Amino acid sequence: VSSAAVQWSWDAEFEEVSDDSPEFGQPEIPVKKAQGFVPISIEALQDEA
Amino acid sequence: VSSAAVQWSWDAEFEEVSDDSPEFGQPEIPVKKAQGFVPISIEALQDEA
Repeated sequence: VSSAAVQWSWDAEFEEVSDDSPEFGQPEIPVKKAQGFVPISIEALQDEA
Repeated sequence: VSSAAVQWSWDAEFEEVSDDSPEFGQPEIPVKKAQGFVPISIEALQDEA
């Protein structure tokens, strides 16, 4: 959730106020994945060191 | 022995990975020979100090 402040004002006596309702925003963060593969022969596993 | 790292990827769902087996190299250093020679005469070997 993201928002801001309320905007005041220097007013006089007997004067209406200004509508100061703030606004919002929703930041969104999708999640992604990465990959990596290594195939190897049976002979290599039991021969190489 | 030398080689390089393995490549990764950002993949979507249900996507086959690609084989990423690194390649390898064999650095080799041969050994060489240097020589020198100087002849002297018998009279020279007897006279000079």
